[PDB]
Formats: sequence, structure tokens, C-alpha cells
Amino acid sequence: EQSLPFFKLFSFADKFDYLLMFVGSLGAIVHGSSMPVFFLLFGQMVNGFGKNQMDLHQMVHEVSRYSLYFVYLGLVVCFSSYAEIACWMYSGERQVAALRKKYLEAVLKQDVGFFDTDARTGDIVFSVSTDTLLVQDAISEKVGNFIHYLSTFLAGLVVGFVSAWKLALLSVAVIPGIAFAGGLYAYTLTGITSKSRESYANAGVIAEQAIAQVRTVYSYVGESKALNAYSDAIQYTLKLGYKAGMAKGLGLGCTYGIACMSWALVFWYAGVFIRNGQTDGGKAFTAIFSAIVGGMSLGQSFSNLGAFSKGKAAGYKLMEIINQRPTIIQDPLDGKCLDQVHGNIEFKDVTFSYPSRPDVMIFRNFNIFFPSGKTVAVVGGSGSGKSTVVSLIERFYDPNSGQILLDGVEIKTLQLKFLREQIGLVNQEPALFATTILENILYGKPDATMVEVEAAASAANAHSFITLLPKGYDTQVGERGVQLSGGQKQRIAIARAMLKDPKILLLDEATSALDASSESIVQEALDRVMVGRTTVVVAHRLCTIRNVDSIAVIQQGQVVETGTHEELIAKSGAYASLIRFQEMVSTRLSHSLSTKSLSLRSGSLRNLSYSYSTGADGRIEMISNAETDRKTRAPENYFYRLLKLNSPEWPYSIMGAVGSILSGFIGPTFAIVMSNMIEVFYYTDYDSMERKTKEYVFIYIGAGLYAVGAYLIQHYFFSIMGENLTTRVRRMMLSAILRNEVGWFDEDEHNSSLIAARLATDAADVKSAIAERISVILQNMTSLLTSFIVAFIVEWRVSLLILGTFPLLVLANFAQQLSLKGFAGDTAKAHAKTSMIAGEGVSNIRTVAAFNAQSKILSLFCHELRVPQKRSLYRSQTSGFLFGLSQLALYGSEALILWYGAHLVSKGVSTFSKVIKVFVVLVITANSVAETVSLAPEIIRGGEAVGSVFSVLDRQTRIDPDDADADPVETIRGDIEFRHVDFAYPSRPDVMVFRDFNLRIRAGHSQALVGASGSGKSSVIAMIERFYDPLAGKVMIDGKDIRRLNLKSLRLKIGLVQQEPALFAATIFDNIAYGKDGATESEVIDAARAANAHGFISGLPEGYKTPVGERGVQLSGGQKQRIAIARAVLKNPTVLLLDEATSALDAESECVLQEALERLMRGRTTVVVAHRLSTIRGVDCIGVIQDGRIVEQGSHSELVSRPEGAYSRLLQLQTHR
Repeated sequence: EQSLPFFKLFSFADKFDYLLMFVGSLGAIVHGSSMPVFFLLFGQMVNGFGKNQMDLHQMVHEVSRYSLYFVYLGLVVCFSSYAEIACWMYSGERQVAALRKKYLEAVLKQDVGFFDTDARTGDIVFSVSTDTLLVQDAISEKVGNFIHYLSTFLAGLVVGFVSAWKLALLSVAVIPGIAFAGGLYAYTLTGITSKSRESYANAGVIAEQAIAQVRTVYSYVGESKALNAYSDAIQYTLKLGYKAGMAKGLGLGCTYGIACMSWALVFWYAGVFIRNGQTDGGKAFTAIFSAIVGGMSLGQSFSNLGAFSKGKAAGYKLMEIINQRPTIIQDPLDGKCLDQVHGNIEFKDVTFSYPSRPDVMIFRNFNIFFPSGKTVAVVGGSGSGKSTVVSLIERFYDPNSGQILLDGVEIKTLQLKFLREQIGLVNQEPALFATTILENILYGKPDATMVEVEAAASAANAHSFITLLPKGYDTQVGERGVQLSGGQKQRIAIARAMLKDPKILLLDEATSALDASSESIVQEALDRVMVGRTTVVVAHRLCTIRNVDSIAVIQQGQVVETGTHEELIAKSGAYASLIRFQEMVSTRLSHSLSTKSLSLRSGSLRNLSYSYSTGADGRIEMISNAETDRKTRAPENYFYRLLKLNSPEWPYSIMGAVGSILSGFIGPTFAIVMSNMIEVFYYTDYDSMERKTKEYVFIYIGAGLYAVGAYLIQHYFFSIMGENLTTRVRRMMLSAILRNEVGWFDEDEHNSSLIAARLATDAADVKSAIAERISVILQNMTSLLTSFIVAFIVEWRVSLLILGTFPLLVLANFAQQLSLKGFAGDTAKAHAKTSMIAGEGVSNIRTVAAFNAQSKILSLFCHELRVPQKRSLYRSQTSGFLFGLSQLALYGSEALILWYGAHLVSKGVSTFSKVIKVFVVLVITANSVAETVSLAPEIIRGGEAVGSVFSVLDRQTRIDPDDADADPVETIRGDIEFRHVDFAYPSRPDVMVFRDFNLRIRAGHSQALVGASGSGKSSVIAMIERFYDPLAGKVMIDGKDIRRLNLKSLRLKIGLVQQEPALFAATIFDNIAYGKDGATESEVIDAARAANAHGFISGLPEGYKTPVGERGVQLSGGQKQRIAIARAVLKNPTVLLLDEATSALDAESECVLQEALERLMRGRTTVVVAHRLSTIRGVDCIGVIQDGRIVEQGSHSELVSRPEGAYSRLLQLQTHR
């Protein structure tokens, strides 16, 4: 959308932030222009250490003078890498923690009807959670990395062009010759990466369907050919993944083969300009190296321009809610204040529409009147919009044409502290702020005393139930310290809206929690607060209103009738049908925020986003998403268990380990020839310097064709090895998912969109966990080892000093690689308690705006941001000092080697070019060694969070389908029998729909288990085939128990028909041959013409060929049912399990099942469950299920003959249409 500029993100800066962005900007220029000064000092040293080969006294002076200048360069990097980290990390905190304090004052002042849950308060909660971390990521510390590497580029061309300007043009005109050779590798590599994502989307829908339709995959035993369809379309991503490793051996080979043919260009012309007497050997080290790493340092300044554009995009959305001027405000000057209110609210000609969609007209010419000290009611029977009455006296909205008078004063002339202080609100599922149960009661009145809270808890039936909790009124209600998690809370607005002592008391439909003896206690609690208070009762169920003096009924825009309930029950005028309607009778936001973070977890770093959940009913839970360090849960043998699964490819790793050792020989051979030409440039013979610099160019060319054949063996192999491992894991993951129980799929984190990504992104990061961490270990250990064998043969006295110095060299470079990603570290974990307070004063804003609790949520937010700021003062002074002190042990420790090496030469032990070769080889080696020890924790710490998918492989199923020591199934005649069985779902095990259940079905009969308003009837057909096991008892079929049989050999003669049918992504020839494997063309036509749809399917373009499941022709609900019955008649089952529930016929003039119900019963055993009192005339028997038992049994000639029973009440529900 729109965007701010990059400036005005700094608009929350005070005069102490203009002082930290000034010191930390001078400190980043001086830190930047110091690597092109190391190349000016190490160049001028060699001109004194190497021109003085015949004067062994000048050598000691002109090295001890320049080895003091590395301690002075060490101090300037010490106190200027401290100033670009401690100033840009702490001044990026103080500016974004003053954006949080003003964005939250803005979202406490907007109108309360702005938040109507339709992904409006799912962006406000998301903008305070993530858009504030993107502003901080932009402006804090990636601004100092911009100035650091931009000033090196500017100062690599001023050191480079003053020493020798003809070699600072040759070593700059090579840089377009390399970045173009490497910008064609990274173009074609994305083009094969994009085709691999497209090739998996064909096989990405087979796992998508067979997890979503898992009731049909198990019922028709076809969980073996859901693999053979999957394991034939994975094989088109494997072969496309082979030639994305050959585009990487040819991309790193032909980049290190041009860069090694470009030192040969610029070390030749450096060796011509010396022979003409224009440069020397230290003005050609300065000119070449300061103009290459100066030019290369633009690839790091422009790496930070991605975060600067996400920062401008996110920071607009914040800066447009801050200055959005609202409508309903408080006027401290244009406001009144009455005295002795009475509570006479009269909606006198009030019309109103919802400003989200102005189409309907809720209150066209609405009129009611509220007396003082009385109890009125507002009740409808449908969507009258009656709960808008309590949402309008609050002034959450405005009547767009009308007026509302409080004791004869229009309420648009009243300030919102004389109004909301007089109105107490009790609502649906009331907001419990995660504090004590003493501070929640003190929102109705902020500070009076202690004994009035006990008085207010006494007249609410609450004084007893919070002393039988083992803490003295101090109980954290958010997290389960003591579990007062009952459905009967003290509905603590009943305790709040008495302590406040309101004059007008607006109740609501505060009985929606499966009313029982517990909800009868709060009913007689509400009947003692309604004394002398002009209360309304928005009521949905009429049972709670039956003893009230005056009741008013509204139906469409206006009141219809008023008066007592002795004349309201009279005349039958639009109330007698409503009591007939009484006789015939959050978790969304945590899912919405995860999908909104869906789409962008593809990239944001893991230290910057969240993972959202509900937790308990205290708040919305926000785990920092850097939960991988805390997790540390892989099996302890996991690196050995992935090498056993990837060991039929042993010839593709014995041939790949002789391609990764040969690549370690190019490191030191670069640094032996380059340190042999520093010696050559100081000859005094100008023809033995010519024919010895030809033969160091021919090695640079021959090692630019050795680096093409040795990166092609390392990368083509080890990608044949790692792509037969992602393919083998994917076939082992889906074959283990389709073995579990059905209740495992019913859980909240096992829907077929979070579990089909574990086969796509969690099985594709096993390639980069056991194949790309042996390539860079065999390479980096054969270069560490071959440069400590050379260095002890050239000279062993200096190279023993570099062994003791070697921890001080690999630690200075370990810190120079953490600095490229930043030292702040997991900034989404400190700002997590702050957001859970900001994220509960948005979704509970109906209860924050009432009670005038808007200056208390801002106090709990500003008194708590002091913890993430003192965490960042202690970190930025410590991390900026340990980084600035490890750099003094890099330059101060190369001053010791070059002094002790220039000590032995004056005593005649060593020579020149025995000290330089040892110095150049062992320092370039130390950069690679501090990369093996940077991927060292991930090898130990459980791989990572996505290499820890053994939870689908190492998981034990509850219901085991295939057993060898189980009795097989040959012929089931049908002897359905239940003994004493009780059963509950594992999703909510408190509900106990079965309680000692009993049935008995003989062979060759039917069963017609009745509706009873959905009294847990849709679980008998979920136990004839083992979708669920019973908790206690047996299920007897054919005289044998059901937990003794081969389950795959049983379900091929028990075939159901689903509630709402579903169709796979194939033609209508495999969607009706899915339940007979085998059938070809004779009994496919015959099984069509039973519930026919045959002239329906004869009219079709490609015969019987069209995709009908998805991405094809869209059929109707009356035609999908005629497909699914063609399945269940080709299979020829013996125990037919029909199904109807929840009014899903979806067809007028029903005939698609009427042909089925009379034809398909004629030789089978059927179990028909339906909620309607029709079509269930199974002429053999019919039982009535109530409360987990049967109450009456007998067919439709002895079940209607009895006078009442329980079936005749459902016979009265026939004519209630």
C-alpha cells in the first residue's frame, strides 16, 4: 500500500536521542575507515622489512616503529566499535518504546464500535505485536551497519588511489567481471527453485485431501494407494533436484575460476610497473587490497535496504491510527454535570444503522420508556438486534437520526465521566484481566477500603468460594496458580457492578454456559442486585424472565407490545409463537493471527515474529517464536539415525568426500603463491624477476581450472545423497500419519494445513542437516590441517608463537561474523509481557471503556516498559565492550608476531620470506576455523526445530490396524451387539454422551436410532468400525470382540455412506471404483444404475471423465449423493452404516436417498441414524437413544400405540414446521 519516507521514522526522538545518533555516527565512520588503514600500515612495514635485507640494524628500527602502530590502530578500533553498538542499540529502544506509549493512548480513545471483531481487532492486536518490532529493526542497529561499510568503500578509494593509481583502476575494473559472473549463478538458481515448488503442488494436494477426508480413506481401505499416488509424483521433484546441484557446482566453480584468473591479471601488471621504476612492493599491496575489499563492501551496505522498506511499510499503519481523529470524545468545557439522577432512559424516535454496513435499518422509529426504580425487559425471538440497546446507552455508537434523553437531557451534551460512572455493565463471558481477584473487583471502584470488597462479595454469593482457595484474596486468575476455572465463576461483574453502586444497571444475556444447579446460584445472585436500580434485562431465553412485572417485545425496528405477563400470554399476539419457539428450540483470534503470520514466517527472522495461541481464559498467549533454544528436543541418537536412513547411497558420499577434500587445497595454495610474490618483488635482478613471475601466473590459471572440477564433485554428489533422503523421509512420514487413530486428527494442531506443511518444509530441511554439514566440515578440516603442516616446515619457531596466539585470532573473527547479524538478539522475547497487556486492553475494550478503566491500563503499561529498557542498557554496554576488546587482541597480537619474526632475522636464524609465508598462511586459515565453530551448537543442540520431525516417525498409534497375532476376518454375517459401554470424545472428555449403553441387532434386519435433538447419536456408526475405542466394555461382532480382529481385513465388508459426501481430485471413474479395487466396465455400469445418475452422467463431454473434486466442474449437493451411493453398492457391504444429522439433506423434492433406502436394505444389515422423524421406518425395530441409554424398543406398530412414552413427544415435533 502506501509508505512513509525513511525519515519521519525518527520523529519520536528527544534531545538525548540526537546525542546518541551523533556519537554513534562519528564512531561508525572511524570504525569503517580502519581496514583500509591496516593495508596502509602492513604495506609500509614490508617496504622496511625487505628493502633492508643487507642492513640488519635498520630492519629492527623500521619494524619496531610500525609494530607500535598496530597497538594504536587497536585502540582506535577499541573505542569506536564500542560507540557504534552501545549508541545505536539503546537509542533504537528509547524511540520505539515511546511509539508504544502513544499508539496505546490512541487505541484507548477511539470509539468502542470501531472494534467489531471482523478482523479489525485482529490487525490492531497484530500492529502492536509485529509492526512495532519492524520499526525497531529498521532504525536501531542496521543503520550503523549502513554507515560502517559505506565509509569503507569511500576510504578504500582514497588509500587506494594515493599509493598507486594505475593499479587501483585494474583492481576496480575486475569487480564488474566477478559480480556479473556471480549474478548469473544466483539468477538461474532461483529459476530452478521456483520450478521445484511448482512440481510439488501436484503431489501437495494428495496429502492435503487424504488428511482432510481421513474418515473416507479409512472406511474404504485405500490407505495403501494413497501412498502409491504420492510416491509417483515425488519422483518428479527428485530428478529436478539433481540438476539444481549441477547448477551450483558450475556456479561456484566458474566464480572461483574467474577470481583466480584475476589475481593473475593484476599481479602481472604490478610486476611490470616495478620494473619501470614507478611503484614498489608495498604500494602494490596497498593499491590492490584496499581497492578490492573497499569495492566488495557495497554488498553489505545494500543488504540492509530490505529491512528499511519493511520498516517504512509497517510504520505507516502505526502512524495512521495515532492521528485518526475520533467522533465521540469527552469535552471538559462543552460538557455538563447533573445531580440526583433517577434513571429515566427514553429512546424517543431513535433510528440507527451499523456503520460497518449501512444497508439494513435496525431501529426504524423505535420508542420505549424506562421508569425509575423498576425492572424492564427487552426480548426478541430472532435477530431483532436487541443487544444494541445496552450498546447505545453506553454511547459506544451514535443514533444517526434521533435523540436519547436521561431525565430529560440529551446524552450528547454529557461528558463521558458523569455518564459511564453511573452505568454498570454485566455481559457475556465477562473479561477477566490477568491480575489478582482483588484487583479485578477494584475496577468498579478504584480505591475506597478493604471491608467494602468483602461486603460486595457477600451480596453476590462470592464471599465463601474465594476463601476455599488457599490464598487470601491474592490469586493470579490468568495462569493456573489455583484453578477457579469453573463454568460458575463469580461472574465478577456482579461483584464489580455492586461495588461501583450504579444508578442504572445494564445487564445482558449472562446465561449461556449450559445451565445447571451452578447457574441457578448466579440467577438468585442477580435477583438481589436488582433493587432500586433502573435495570434492563436483554434476555434470549424466556425461562429467566417469567416473574418480571413489565416485559417489552421488539421485532422489527420498533416495539410491538408491552405490559405484564398475564396479558402478554393473552391474545396470542407474536408472543405465543415465541414460547413455542422456546419449546421447539476467543479461539477465532488466535487462529486469525497465526494465518496472518502465516504468509510471513516464510521469511522474517525467527527472533522477530510470534506464535499465537489462546492458552487458558486469562489472556492471549504469545510465545516468542525463538522457542527452538528452549525446546532442545531431538532424539539423542538422531545424527546416527539419519545416516542409517541415507545408507543405500554410500557410493555418492565416498565419491563426494573426494570432492570436498580437493577443495580445501585451494585455500592455502592461494596464500602460498601470493606470499611468494611479495618475495619476488624485492629482487634487484630484473630478468630473474620476469621469468619467475611468469611461473606464478601459470599457477593462478591452473588453479582456476582446478577449482572448476573440484566444486563440481563436492556439490553434484552430496545432492544426490541429500535428495534421496528427503524423498525417503517423505514416504516414511505419510505412511506413518495414515496409521494413527482418527481422534488424533481431531485436535487443534492437526488440521490438514499445519500438517501438510511438515511434509513440505520440515522434510526439506533434512537435506541441509546431514549433507551440507559434512561438506563444510571435510573442507574446513583439510584446510586447517594442510596449513599447519606447511607452516611447521617453512619455519617452526615463529609458527609455534602463532599456535599460542591462535585462540586470540579465531575469537576476533567469530565476533566479526556475529556482528553482521546484530548483537541485540531475540528482541521479540523481552517485548512479550508488554504486548500481552496491550493485547488484552484491545479485545476487552467493552469492559475497559465502561468503568472508566482507561488510565489504569496505561499505568500497567508504562510501569512495565522499564524492564525491557534496563535489559537493553545492560546488554548494549556489555556486548559493545566485549566486541571492542576482542579487536585489541587481533591487532595487538599481530604486532607480537611481526616483532618476534624481525628478531630472529637480525640474529641470523631465519630469513625474510620465512616470516611472511608463515604469517599469511596461518592468518587466512583462522578465518575458516571461526566458521566450523559457529555451526557447532546446531550439530549438538537437537539439529533445529524442523530437523526434529521424528514425532511422526517415533509415535505410537493407539488403534493398531495391522497385526499378525490377531484373528483374521473371513465372513461376517452381521451380529452387531453392544454390552455395557460408556464413551467420551478425547477432544472434550468432560461430556459423557454415552453412559452404560446397550443395543442388539440380529442378522438380516435394520436399526433406526432416533434423533432426540442430537443426544450423542452420531457415535454408534463410529464404533462399528474402529474410529474410536470405548472407555469401558466390549463391542461384540459375530460372536467375537472387536479389539481382536485384523482391522484392514474387516472394513472391506462394512461400508458406510458419509453425512455430507466428498469427492477426490479425479474423474468419475475412480471416484466410484474406489471401493472395489478391480472392477473395470461391466459392474461399474451396473453399480451406477442403482441410485442412478446415469442419464445425468451420459450427458458429459469426455464420456465418464471430468475432475469433480476440485479444479473441475462444480456439481450440486443432490448429485454428489448419487455418486457416493454408487460407491456403497459396488463394494457390496454386509453392515451398511447410513447417516443423517444436522439437517444436511440440501435437496428439495428428496429422491436421491429414497431410492437408496428401499433398494439397498433388501439383503443387508443396516444401521440408519437420522435426526428427522421421517424416512427411518426400518420395519424390523427402532430404538430411542436418551442420555447414553435406550428407553424404549419396538417397531412402528407398538411404539405409537403406547400413550406417551417418549416417542410421541417427537411425533408432536412433526407438525412443528
